[PDB]
Order: sequence, then C-alpha cells, then structure tokens
Amino acid sequence: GSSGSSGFPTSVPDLSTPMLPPVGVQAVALTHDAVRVSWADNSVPKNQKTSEVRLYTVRWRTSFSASAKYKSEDTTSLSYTATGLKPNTMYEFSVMVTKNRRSSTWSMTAHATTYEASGPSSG
Repeated sequence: GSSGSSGFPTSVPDLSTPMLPPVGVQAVALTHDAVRVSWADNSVPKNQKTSEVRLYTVRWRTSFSASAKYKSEDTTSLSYTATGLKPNTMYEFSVMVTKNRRSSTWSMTAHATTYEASGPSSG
C-alpha cells in the first residue's frame, strides 16, 4: 500500500446519545471582529412540528492559544454573529442543543479566520 495518508479518527462514529446535535456547521467571517456562524438542523427534517423546547448554544475560543477562554451564547436561531473578536486571528466554533432539561454534545467544528484590521485584505 502507501505510507499512510488521511488516516485519523475525527469523531466517534455511531453516536449513541439521547440527543442529536446540528450539522454542516459553517463559520463565515464578516469583518476583522465579526464572524457569522451558520449551520443546519438535522434533528428537525424538512417538515415537522413538536411540542418540545430547545436552545442552541455557541462557543468559541482562541485557536492554539495557551491562555484561552471558552465563550458561550444563547440563540434561538441557526445563525450567530460573533462580535468583539481579534483581527487576523482564527478560532474554533461549534453549535449544540439543550432539550429535555439536558444538554447534548457539540457538532463538527468550523474554522474561519478574521480579516486583517486597518483594512480588509484585497487582491
């Protein structure tokens, strides 16, 4: 065969949890200190109406930073705007849900660096 390539586990397959986190988590960068994190809802198909509650949380912290702090915000939407960030710096974003008076695991992480302050990089 080959000398090994792309052979590393990302997330434990066959998630056996009583909950189901979001998917297709994308991290869009609006400005040096702005990042629009948009994702999709899996637990809820095209059409579905349930009488249960649910809250989506968003956390992010300096990627590859010794003294980093994990943030957390509450949003009843599938998109959150990360304001007050560091320019020319990227972080890790993730989405989750809290239903049944309990919180579930976070979904795939999304990388997205911010534009260099004092003028957005141009071509």
